[PDB]
Amino acid sequence: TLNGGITDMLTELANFEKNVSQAIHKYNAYRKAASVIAKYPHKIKSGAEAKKLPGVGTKIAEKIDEFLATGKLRKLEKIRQDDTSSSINFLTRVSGIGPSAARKFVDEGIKTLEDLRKNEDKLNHHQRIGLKYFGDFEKRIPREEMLQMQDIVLNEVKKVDSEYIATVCGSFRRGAESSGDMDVLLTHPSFTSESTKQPKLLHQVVEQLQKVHFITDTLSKGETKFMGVCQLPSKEYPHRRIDIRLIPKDQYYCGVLYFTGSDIFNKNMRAHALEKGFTINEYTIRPLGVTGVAGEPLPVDSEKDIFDYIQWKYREPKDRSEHHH
DNA sequence: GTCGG
DNA sequence: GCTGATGCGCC
DNA sequence: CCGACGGCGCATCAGC
Ligand SMILES: *CC[C@H](OP(*)(=O)O)[C@H](O)COP(=O)(O)O
Ligand SMILES: [Mn+2]
Ligand SMILES: [Mn+2]
Ligand SMILES: [Mn+2]
Ligand SMILES: [Mn+2]
Ligand SMILES: [Mn+2]
Ligand SMILES: [Mn+2]
Ligand SMILES: [Mn+2]
Ligand SMILES: [Mn+2]
Ligand SMILES: [Mn+2]
Ligand SMILES: [Mn+2]
Ligand SMILES: [Mn+2]
Repeated sequence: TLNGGITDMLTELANFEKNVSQAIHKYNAYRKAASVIAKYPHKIKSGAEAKKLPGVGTKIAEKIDEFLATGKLRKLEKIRQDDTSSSINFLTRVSGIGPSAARKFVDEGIKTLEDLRKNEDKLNHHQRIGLKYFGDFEKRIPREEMLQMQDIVLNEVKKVDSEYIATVCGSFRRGAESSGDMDVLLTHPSFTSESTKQPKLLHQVVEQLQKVHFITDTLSKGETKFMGVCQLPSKEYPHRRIDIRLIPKDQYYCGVLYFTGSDIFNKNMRAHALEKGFTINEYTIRPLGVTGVAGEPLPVDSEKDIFDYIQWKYREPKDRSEHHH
């Protein structure tokens, strides 16, 4: 792991800023720094060298220098000693508990998994499912299991209506040998950007997946997005997070670009669009006017067309992952 | 925390 | 009810 | 207090 110490240091600062400081822009600055340094194909020797990379300024340069000399960072040492900061950071790793709820719980004397399990009545439904499956959701999914999960979802969606098309996106579509969860992009002809012909399009698929006891629990559910829990039939497999996103059929290419990721790739791509005078979301690419307001959607017949508009060399899903050297 | 302006 | 903001999450 | 930083779904509350 080339520059592993520096990238792990910056990831740890990132998590502190998001979870304790609630500084989401400092979080994203530390992650940018970590991603660019992790992609750099040379061992960094000084802070002055790293400063040449985009997202590495004076401050990050000065703690690369410190880390390289001492193999540690006083700031991070002091943060780890802070049992309050440690407990907040930990509680946010539970789904439904974010920086705000985590701080409220720690200030009311909930510092550990045991304390959390005793105070189950303080938790809403989401937080309760997040706690119940905390251990399971920490495990990654082997690709062999993702293929099992893909077979079940495709088959049940087909049985509801053959006109449905389900695409497993996220790290799976980027060709990862393990994934954190299963992300399913769903389309149907009856749902487009300008018309809803059929109601309950996402609900019908979730109900079928619940009927065959694949989906076991619901975190959140609306008209276009489902967030819940699934499990493979035993031959017990761990419980897995599943996201299902229903996208307008005429906006599939913008939808699949978003849901394929990575999260850092999307952020960088959408940031470059703004430089070139475009705004990208999961539905459309729109030009920004003189005002800075979004005009009419531009025509998209492929993922590559979106790249072409912002003058980016097309990257295959495999090349949209984060990498190390 | 970086960086454009 | 709608709009806006906060807090949770997705890539 | 230079101020933007990717963009948005779902859940809930505040103000109208
Ligand atoms: C990394 C050091 C900090 O950079 P940022 O603009 O989050 C500060 O320069 C020092 O942190 P403080 O000593 O806690 O103010
Ligand atoms: Mn490796
Ligand atoms: Mn590289
Ligand atoms: Mn620089
Ligand atoms: Mn959490
Ligand atoms: Mn207490
Ligand atoms: Mn209680
Ligand atoms: Mn995923
Ligand atoms: Mn997911
Ligand atoms: Mn650029
Ligand atoms: Mn993710
Ligand atoms: Mn500022």
